This record gives sequence, structure tokens and C-alpha cells, in this order.
Amino acid sequence: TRAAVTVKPDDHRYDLLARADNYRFVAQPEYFRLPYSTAQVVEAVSEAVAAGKRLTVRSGGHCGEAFVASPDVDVIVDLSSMSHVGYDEERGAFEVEAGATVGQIYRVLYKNYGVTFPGGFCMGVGAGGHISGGGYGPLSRLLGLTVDYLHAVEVVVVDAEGVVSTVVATREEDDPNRDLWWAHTGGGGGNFGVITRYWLRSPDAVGDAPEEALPRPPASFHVARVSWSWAELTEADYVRLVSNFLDWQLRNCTVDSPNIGLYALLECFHRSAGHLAMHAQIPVDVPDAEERMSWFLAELNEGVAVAPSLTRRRLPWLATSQLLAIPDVGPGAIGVRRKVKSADLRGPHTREQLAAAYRHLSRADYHCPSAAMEYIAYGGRVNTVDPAATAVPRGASLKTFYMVAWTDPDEDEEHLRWIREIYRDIHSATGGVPTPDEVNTGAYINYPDIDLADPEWNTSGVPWHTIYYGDNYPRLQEIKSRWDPRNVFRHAFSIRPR
Amino acid sequence: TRAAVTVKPDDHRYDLLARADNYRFVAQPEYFRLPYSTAQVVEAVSEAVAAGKRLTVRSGGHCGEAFVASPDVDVIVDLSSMSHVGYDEERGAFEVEAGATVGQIYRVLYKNYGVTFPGGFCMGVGAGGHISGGGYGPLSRLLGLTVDYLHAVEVVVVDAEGVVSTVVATREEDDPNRDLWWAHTGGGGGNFGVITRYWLRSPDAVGDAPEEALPRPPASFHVARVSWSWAELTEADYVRLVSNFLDWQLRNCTVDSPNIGLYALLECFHRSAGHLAMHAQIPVDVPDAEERMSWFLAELNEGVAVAPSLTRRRLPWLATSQLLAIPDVGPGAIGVRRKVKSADLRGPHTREQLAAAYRHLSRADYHCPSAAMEYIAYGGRVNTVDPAATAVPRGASLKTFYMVAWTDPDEDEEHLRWIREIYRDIHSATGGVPTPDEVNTGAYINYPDIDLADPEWNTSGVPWHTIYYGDNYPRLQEIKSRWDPRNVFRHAFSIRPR
Ligand SMILES: *Cc1cc2c(nc3c(=O)[nH]c(=O)nc-3n2C[C@H](O)[C@H](O)[C@H](O)COP(=O)(O)OP(=O)(O)OC[C@H]2O[C@@H](n3cnc4c(N)ncnc43)[C@H](O)[C@@H]2O)c(*)c1C
Ligand SMILES: *Cc1cc2c(nc3c(=O)[nH]c(=O)nc-3n2C[C@H](O)[C@H](O)[C@H](O)COP(=O)(O)OP(=O)(O)OC[C@H]2O[C@@H](n3cnc4c(N)ncnc43)[C@H](O)[C@@H]2O)c(*)c1C
Ligand SMILES: OCc1cc(O)cc(-c2ccccn2)n1
Ligand SMILES: OCc1cc(O)cc(-c2ccccn2)n1
Repeated sequence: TRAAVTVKPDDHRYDLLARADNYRFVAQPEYFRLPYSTAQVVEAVSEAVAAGKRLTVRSGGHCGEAFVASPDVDVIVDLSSMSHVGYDEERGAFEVEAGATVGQIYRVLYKNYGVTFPGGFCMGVGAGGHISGGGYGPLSRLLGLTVDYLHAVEVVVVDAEGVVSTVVATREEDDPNRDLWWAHTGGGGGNFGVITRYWLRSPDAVGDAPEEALPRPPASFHVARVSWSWAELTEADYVRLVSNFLDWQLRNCTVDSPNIGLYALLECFHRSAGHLAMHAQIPVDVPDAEERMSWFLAELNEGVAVAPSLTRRRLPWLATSQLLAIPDVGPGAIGVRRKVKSADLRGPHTREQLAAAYRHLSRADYHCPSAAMEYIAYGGRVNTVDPAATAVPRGASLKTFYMVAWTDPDEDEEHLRWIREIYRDIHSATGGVPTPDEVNTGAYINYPDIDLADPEWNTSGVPWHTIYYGDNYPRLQEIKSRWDPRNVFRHAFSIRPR
Repeated sequence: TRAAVTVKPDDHRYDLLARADNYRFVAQPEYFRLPYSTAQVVEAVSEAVAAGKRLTVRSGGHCGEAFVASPDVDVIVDLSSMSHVGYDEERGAFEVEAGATVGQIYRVLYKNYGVTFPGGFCMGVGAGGHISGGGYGPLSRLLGLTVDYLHAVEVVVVDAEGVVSTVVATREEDDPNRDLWWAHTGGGGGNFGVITRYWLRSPDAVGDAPEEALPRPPASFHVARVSWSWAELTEADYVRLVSNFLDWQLRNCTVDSPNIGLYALLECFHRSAGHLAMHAQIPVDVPDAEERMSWFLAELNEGVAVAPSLTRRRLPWLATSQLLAIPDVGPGAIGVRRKVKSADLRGPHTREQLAAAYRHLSRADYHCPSAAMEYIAYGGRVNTVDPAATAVPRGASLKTFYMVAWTDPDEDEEHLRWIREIYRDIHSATGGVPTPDEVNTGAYINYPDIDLADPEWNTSGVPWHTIYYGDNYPRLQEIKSRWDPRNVFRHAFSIRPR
């Protein structure tokens, strides 16, 4: 193996490595280390540990916050050159190096073996942060979460006397490292050590051919793409439309629903974007698939005056997945400053919550065509899992996501103000945040938001860690204390040892 | 390694594999063969040769025409699982397997080694088609063409008895197979054999460290992105703006220019789109770089009544390249029907030609936001090499490019009609095609257009092979007869033996 690359501030590459998906956070370490093998990750961590240096890891660069790129980080280990994806016959599982990106993973697994696993739809997202935090996407209703396929993980860890090792932790019942496995099923990136690779396999796979080791997705899908012109919207129409979407999703979010195969995402962009958009997809092989999609669209439009433009077509799965995917290049990906938020639902928003959203999404005093809240269908196979079995919170029927993206740092204050205000107004009855209760079930650690730990925005009394992990947090602390007892791996929202 | 994959029509992967960048052309072979090594590509070709099957190769699926997917193709060898990029210490050059995509090549080369090669901007374009056809991009004015770095090429070939073998052909003067190397420096894909891998290296490189074997791009670029509204854009404006663009490019298209680092692309969309668009870039370490972009923009708009909305910023090279690249996923990339055309220039379009483009670009009886023609700056270092030394015709100082993309197969005739009529009417003085002369240099093999072989659109009497290859065609024909004597590798625009 070629020796690990070290990139110092005098090297031309440093300024590029300092930048990832969020341009608000530019890293300035003493150096970037790019390793090629697990033994080089060991060496990198042990150097940092010996001299007390603050170390973080980057896989895909998609962190919503400054977890990797904090100005007090001294060393950044970038895993983008460990991206192998292959079947491992000794284990009967697909091996995925942590710097592989989801888009590449889907292509390799599918073309070479005809299988897939249910991760997210954004292309440049790294396996490192995605899987460990409880990755989901469009196939989750049918197949569950990424972590439901996590057979094993290999992790570089640091014990109380500064000794660095590489351990493989599996889900087998007698695995002495089982706890470290469980922590990676929703505990989140940057907490327990450097994940070097994951192994993926269905827990009920038959034999050991790769073609049976993970699920075959359905072969093709009816896809609907719908938009409603903002120029034609009223408050009442907005309220009614989102209510219909929500009501239909809450009736159809269990594995018993004959519509469980229908996945849909409603993007409510701010008015400056020109439209509200939705994409929906259903496997062709579901009984009456095409009629099911028609009933769904007709229900959506009941009692709503604006008529949508609609295109319907049929595509193979992988193409359906790339249609909906977010690009890793182009003006939407590169040089973009961002803020994201998250809130999960097991119940409908109220008419008052939706009128408040409408007030923020129609504001004519703001202009940002990439400002949006999104409602994302969820549930299904996700919620048939015993929730003790993984570290991811379960029970939401629907996720919601808030985002503003812009390019000018001059404008930071007004974009941050806009996203904070809409999210707080929506959650004004619960101290401005989704406190776990009858309607909210929390938030998703892979859409982190540090305003949850800010007394000016979170006036609920409920700490951030409850919001993101609910009842799994204290077990995560204990596993943290066992495996990273010096708190070498940390960030604003890292598991505190206890 | 793993045995090669065979995908027949009963396999769920077939419908996906049958679909590439252009949905107008759906492949229907007997099977797809996905090989993992050169030996397996030999086996695949030997099977098709033995039974006289019509065989084609796919790398990235970016062909503008049906050369891969044509219905008479029986076997398609898909190289997407051969996408290794690394330095090959033995030959002193970067090894690029034919199935690697340019997006991934630039990331690997730059991050691991701090180097690059001047290829194209589109992400999912495959090395196989791209390099052999004579790839270019944004850095070509400073660095030349991809083929200028082509140190060697490995090709699976078939002799007159139908024996299949592998040859490595190099650029070295004593190489007995130099002729095969030269044919790959612009002869285009799908002619001589299956390219399994390329080796890339500067001809003048010092020593044997990878960091020195290809050029380091400039670390940072000033970037400008510009758009003019169609709202009150008039013929007069349109014609002044492009003339201004062209005058400028033509004065500053040589290695003597202190503006040669300035690279710019003008997109003239149909009124449908709302705007005309332009992106420019210049390295940061060019003396007075920031001011030169100011001068360039000033001259552009002189005598032009629409005021351009403008944004300027500074980025690292690799970020700059990903900003202006075209995504390989999302609505712009997936499930899209396309038609492309091209014409290179050695001198300016006349006022009449521009009037004719304006008319077609303004035509209110047509709707297609994706319809455009583009002026892409070119020349510079490209034109300091001997036109003999590679198979790519050189001479153009500027490249032009035409495209319509849509999704509805029912609208094919309207979109084809538009692109065909605008192209014809701009070349109406020369029989509807850019005949090599004082002002036109031809067209580019990697933007193929079978309408140049259609008596109804090409009335110039100049055959397609002269437009694409000028003086180099007879030599290509001779290499073709020597290396593919049975014409195994062919398509509509393949080199005809003789
Ligand atoms: C940008 C982006 C993010 C998305 C998108 N869509 C998603 C979807 O459809 N479903 C999802 O479940 N999530 C989606 N996300 C959110 C992402 O899942 C998160 O942004 C992930 O956390 C990103 O992972 P990664 O790209 O690896 O980002 P990094 O910034 O490098 O790291 C995040 C976090 O994890 C730690 N970490 C990374 N790598 C490691 C390893 N190997 N070992 C330990 N820890 C690691 C980092 O230190 C950091 O703290 C769609 C889009 C466009
Ligand atoms: C879609 C697309 C194309 C682009 C884009 N931008 C370009 C740019 O910025 N600079 C360029 O110089 N060219 C650009 N092009 C055009 C592409 O260069 C061409 O479209 C390439 O030919 C595409 O290559 P590839 O993606 O490999 O396409 P295929 O469809 O697989 O094959 C093309 C042609 O080549 C033969 N062939 C492929 N692979 C091989 C191998 N290994 N050996 C021999 N022959 C091969 C095929 O049979 C076919 O004949 C921007 C965009 C978005
Ligand atoms: O998964 C939805 C989504 C879409 C998007 O454009 C961006 C993100 C995102 C971006 C950064 C951190 C977390 N999520 N998520
Ligand atoms: O090279 C410019 C460009 C842009 C684009 O969106 C598409 C293409 C293209 C698409 C198919 C075949 C050849 N070129 N080219």
C-alpha cells in the first residue's frame, strides 16, 4: 500500500480539503491525513492521541454542522480514499469502506449483484456518517433502515491508557463486542472511534451467494412528479393540501396498509421558488399499483382549488432512485452555505401550525428559492422492529426537514433568522422544538441543529440528547465510557461519557 | 476475481442496463456482459466473434447517438465495473480503466496526488468514449487535450482469423504498434477494439513521482456567473452580445494572450428558459486576474441594453470544476431524450447567422427550457501541437454545441425539427453543415450527429468523415483495415475499412 498522504496548509490541496458540503464551516487543521488502509488509520489516531491532539474524521463531508470542521480541530482524517465496495465471502456480507458514497454503493451493489439496501437519496453522502446515525430513504417503508442490515462494523478505538486498536463488532448474539455494534446502529458519527468499514447483510439471508445476501428491490416503479404553482395558492389551499397529505400518510404508514409501497415526499418551498413539489413512487408489481397512485393523487387534491401539473411515468428502480437523488456537483452542491433542521411526527400538524408555516413560506419580504420544509413519508417496515434492538429511535410515521441554502455570507443573518423563526413558530406550543409527545417523536441526529442546545431557541426544558436519541441516550453514554473512556472523539453533540 | 456477469432479458437488471444517458435509444441485446478484467473482456469478445454476433462496448453511456444501443446489437459489453484509477509504478503513468468516469478520475487524481488532466466537465462521462474521441474541457486552453497525455492504451483486438488478443500500444517511437496508439488519440470509440485501460502521463514529465507525472492545476480561480433576462432582449442585443463574445475570444484564443487563462462558456437558451447564461473562470495567479475578468465582462456588455445579473467568487480548482459540471443524477440527467449537434469555428459567425439563430431562439411557437446553443472557448495550448501528431483535427479556436432535451416521446418531432432547422439555417451558406473552410473547421466526433449523413440535411456534398476527421481519415482507414480486418467493431459513423 502507498503511504498515507499528509496535507499541510502550504500544499495546494489543503484549501480544497478544508471545504465540504457546507461552506459556512471551513476547517483549519494542522493537517489533513488521507489513509489507504486500516493500519494507516491506526497510525493517524495513535499520533494524535500521543500528543493530545483533537482529531475528527470525515467521510463524505455532509455534516449539517461544524462537527468535523471546528476551528479547534487539529487533525482531520479524511477517508475519501477508502471507498472499496465488494462482497466478503468469509462473512457472507457486503463490505463497505467508510469513504464510499451512497450513490456509488447503490450502483455497484445493484449492477453487479442485483441487490440493494435502504439508504438515503443524496449522492455524495459518505457511509461513515450516514449508516451509524440510522440512515433512511425511499425504500425504508418496505425494507427498513440501513442499520437493520448492519452485520458488522470495524472501528478504530482508544482505551484509557492511550492504546489504539482495531476491533470488529458484530450483531451475533454471543459477540463480546456486541455493545459497540449496537452503538453504531443509530448512535451517530464521531462518537466511538473511526469506522473503517461496515458489513451489510439481511439478518434472514439464505445461503451465501451475494445475490441473496441483501434484498432485491422491486424491478420498476410508477413515478409521479407533481407541482402546484405558488402563483395560484392561497392560505386555505396550502393548509388543506398539506392536511390531506398528512392525513393520508397517517392512515397508510403500517405494513398492513395496501398502500405501504407508496413512498411520497412533499417539498414546500418558500414562495420565491415558484412551486410546491411532490414526488411519489410505487412498485409496479403491487396489486393495482397504477390505480393506487391515482387514488392517492385524487385524495391529495380534495377541497383544494389549485390544480397541479403532473407527469407520470414508469422507470427501473435504480433510475427512479437517481431521478429523485440530489446531485453532488453543479450550483446546488458546490460552494453552498446551509442550515438544516428536523422534526419527526406520529400525528398531524394543526391548522394553526400550518397557517404559521404558510405565513413564513409566503413572506414576500424574503427571497430564497432554496428555502423549504419537506414532509417525508416513513414508517412501514421501520416500525416493525423491536426498538431495543437498535440505537435508532423508532415510531415516527413521518419525518420533516427544514433547509435554507445560499451563497453569500453577507446574507447569513437573514437566512438563519428565517429558518429559526419558521421552526420555532411551528413548535411554539412546545418551547420551539419537537419535544417527544403525542405528536412529535423528536429529531434525527443526521440532520443536527445546535439551536436545540440554545436557551434562546429551545425554551422547552428538554435537552438535545432526548430529542435525538430519546431513551437510548443513557445506554449510549455507558457504551461511550467503555470504549472511548478518554473522550478522544467528540463534538458539540457527541455522546457525553457517563 | 469474480466471474463475469451475464444479464439476459429475464434478469431484473436488464431494463436498467438497457438505458443510458439518452432515452431515445433503448438497447435490446441478447445479453449484457459485465467483465472484471481484461481476460474476461477477451472471453466476451471471443464468444461474439465465434458466432458472428454484433458486439458493442459501453463505458459511461454518454453517446449522443445509438452507436451502442442500436437494435441490431446482440451483445453489449458494459465496462462500468472496471473503474480503477491508480498510479502504475512500472510505466510511470496513471492507469485509468475504461469504465471510470471523469468525475471520479478528477477526485482520485487530485486528492491523492495533486494532479489533473484536461478532460470534460460532465460527471458521468466514461473514459472509454471520452478519451479516444479526443476529450477536452475548461482547462484545455492551458493544458491541451486529454490525448496529449495519452502515454499508452490497452486494447482487445481481433485478427483476420478471428483470434482475439490484447495489445498495449504506446506513444514511443520504436513501438511497433504506435499506429494503434495514434488511432486512439482522437479516432473515437467503437472502431478498433475494446479499450480496457489508458495510461496517462505528460510527455515532458520529470523523474517518476506521481506528483510530477501529470500537471498540477492552478490552486484557485476567480469565477463569474452571468445571466441576461429574455424579458426585453431584442435581436439587436442578442447579436451585439455574441459578436462581442466572439470578437474577444478570437483575439484572445492563442498562447500569446495574457487572457488565455480566461475560459468562458456562453449558453444561448431558447426564450422558453427565461435567460441567456454564461460562466467564466480565470486562475487567481494570473497577473491582474481580477481586473481581466472585469475587462472581459465590460467588453461583453458594451452596446447591450439588458443589464446582466452577475456574481463573482473565488474557489479551489476542484470546487470550480464541480460547480460548472453537469450532474449525473436528478431531472436534468435521468430519463431524458436528447439530440445534440456541433460545429467548430476558426472565425466569427456573421451578423446574418446570428440573426438566424435569434429567430429560432425567439420562436414563441416552441417551448423547451432545455434547448440551447453554446459557444465554448477553446484553442490555446491545444493549438501548439502538430495536427499530425494526434488523430484529432485541430484548428478550431472556438467550439459550438447544440442541444435539445425533453421527456415526452410524443414531442420528439417538434424537438428534432427545431434543432435541425436552427443548425441548417446557420449553415445555409454551406449546405447545412460546417464544411471545413476559412470559418468552419468541422465538428466533434464526441458530439455525433447522423443528420450529416442525411441527404435531406446535408446538401454540401462533403461527407461525414471529412467533417469529423478532415485529413486524418485515410490514415484512420488504413489502421482500421490492419487492426480490425473483419470490421467487428462498427457503427453508423465507424471508420470504414480501406
Ligand atoms: C448533505 C446531505 C445529507 C443527507 C442527504 N439525504 C439524506 C437521506 O436521504 N437520508 C439520511 O438518512 N440522511 C441524509 N443526509 C444526512 C446524512 O445522512 C448526514 O449528513 C451524514 O451524517 C453524512 O455522513 P458523511 O457524509 O460521512 O459526513 P461527514 O460530514 O464526513 O461526517 C458526519 C459525522 O460523522 C462522523 N464521521 C464521518 N465518517 C466517520 C467514520 N468513518 N467514523 C466515525 N465517524 C465518522 C464525522 O466526524 C461527523 O461528525 C442529502 C444530502 C445532500
Ligand atoms: C453526456 C455528456 C457527454 C459529454 C459531456 N461533456 C463533454 C466535455 O465536456 N468534453 C468532451 O470532450 N466531451 C463531452 N461529452 C461527450 C462525450 O465525450 C462523449 O459522449 C463520449 O463518447 C462518452 O463516452 P462514454 O461515456 O464512454 O460513452 P459510451 O456511450 O459508453 O460510448 C461512446 C462510444 O465509445 C465506444 N466505447 C465506449 N467505451 C469503449 C471502450 N472501452 N472501448 C472501445 N470503445 C468504447 C462506444 O461503443 C461508443 O461508440 C457532457 C455530458 C453530460
Ligand atoms: O435528506 C434530505 C436532504 C436534502 C438536502 O438537499 C440536503 C440535506 C442535508 C444537507 C446537510 C445535512 C443534512 N441534510 N438533506
Ligand atoms: O459537452 C456539453 C454537453 C452538455 C450536456 O448537458 C450534454 C452533452 C452531451 C450529451 C450527450 C452526448 C454528447 N454531449 N454535452
